[PDB]
Amino acid sequence: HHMDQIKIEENATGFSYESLFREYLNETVTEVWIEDPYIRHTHQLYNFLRFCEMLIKCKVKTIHLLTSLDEGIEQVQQSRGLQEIEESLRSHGVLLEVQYSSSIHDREIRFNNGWMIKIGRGLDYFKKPQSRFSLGYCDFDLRPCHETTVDIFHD
Amino acid sequence: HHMDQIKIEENATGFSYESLFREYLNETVTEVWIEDPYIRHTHQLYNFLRFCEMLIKCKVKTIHLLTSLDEGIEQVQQSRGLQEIEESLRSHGVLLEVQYSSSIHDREIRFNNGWMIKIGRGLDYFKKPQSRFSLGYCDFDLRPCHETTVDIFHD
Ligand SMILES: [Cl-]
Ligand SMILES: [Cl-]
Ligand SMILES: [Cl-]
Ligand SMILES: [Cl-]
Ligand SMILES: [Cl-]
Repeated sequence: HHMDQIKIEENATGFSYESLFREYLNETVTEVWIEDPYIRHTHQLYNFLRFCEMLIKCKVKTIHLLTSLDEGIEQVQQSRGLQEIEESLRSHGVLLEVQYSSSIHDREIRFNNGWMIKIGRGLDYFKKPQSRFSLGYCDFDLRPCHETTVDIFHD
Repeated sequence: HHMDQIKIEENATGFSYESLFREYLNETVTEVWIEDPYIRHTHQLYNFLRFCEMLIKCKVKTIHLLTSLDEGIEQVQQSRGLQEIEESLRSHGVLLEVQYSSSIHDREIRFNNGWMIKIGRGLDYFKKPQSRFSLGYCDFDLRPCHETTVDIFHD
């Protein structure tokens, strides 16, 4: 069932993952699935980390990530980054399962309460900060966004 | 008036600035003063930025920072970073006033509503993250702390 459509306008703020996922996430959620072909660059690896921080801060014990393995220069940090996130989650009693596919195109987030969130840009919807010390560098509610569509579904 | 003493134990979590300053910061606060000799290094400048993000997200219009200039070459990066924070604040309609003193030793945060918060380590009370991609790297509520005392005062 298609439940809602949220339009994130160009340069819009108030879209941290905490703000965006709020309505669909509650204490009953114990398992999460994320399909995103673009978790390779530093900022994309940190976006996934912040998504995991939100889920554990909330009773998630299992996170599944389906992504594409980087073929080039990003491969080393992508591997080191994803293994570090998995080890940090393990230390929190959380299982992270990473699967790779070069044939993935869909961007989909699924919670075991039945909610599904499809973002056009996946988790990678923020613009680069104006500077190294600009407001919104750390608090993503103050970070301007790229124009994107968020589609909400329920099982 | 000395109001309360909060002991931050070694390796304690749940101490982001948002969590720590919650009880003393409300819609009525329009002006903030911070005295901290250690707003020099990249991590200390980011600490100050996250403190400003919290105040701006509340109707704070004026922020005063009294700090110490680093004695060495690090002063170039501290001065540049502080100017970047001031320009980002300016763009948000917020005035940041930075003053430097080689004779300041006290750590004191003052809100216009009468509340005063003195942290032993100032804003710089977090431990280094376990790894580059560990939970708590971005969300400070998951970041382990150094042992410190927080003293609360009211005018
Ligand atoms: Cl976020
Ligand atoms: Cl970023
Ligand atoms: Cl913080
Ligand atoms: Cl009060
Ligand atoms: Cl840090």
